Amino acid sequence: SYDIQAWKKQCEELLNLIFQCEDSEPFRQPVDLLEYPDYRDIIDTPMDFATVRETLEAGNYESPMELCKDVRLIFSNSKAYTPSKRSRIYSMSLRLSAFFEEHISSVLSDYKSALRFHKRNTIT
Ligand SMILES: C[C@@H](CNC(=O)N1CCN(C(=O)c2cc3sccc3s2)CC1)C(C)(C)C
Repeated sequence: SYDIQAWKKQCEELLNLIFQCEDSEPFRQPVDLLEYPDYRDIIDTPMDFATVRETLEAGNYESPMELCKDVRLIFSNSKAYTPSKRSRIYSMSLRLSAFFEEHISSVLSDYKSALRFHKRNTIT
């Protein structure tokens, strides 16, 4: 497909699959600072899947690369907050990250291919 816009609905569908995964439960809403009062000393830029979905639906992502950067921030925030790399919530982050990366690969490839096809005669 050379459809430059197709990534948006593909990302909506992938978010729907992530929200059905039990492994997304800790990441579906902004972290609670009452639950974790130090969290904001450790994490500079909170991120969660509801914020990603709302940014997509507002039309505030220009490309799937920008969505992918925010989803990867969810996972890096979990790796930087974990006291152990054996811990439950970090362990759920690693499985969810593997599932996300498996599915986002084709979305990025198709988008970047579509942009290249659009510019195939950009100089001419
Ligand atoms: C579910 C809530 C938000 N989410 C939430 O509490 N966390 C998920 C993010 N987070 C981590 O990534 C952690 C990494 C590790 S590994 C061992 C402990 C931890 S905690 C901190 C805790 C709600 C409902 C929105 C209030």
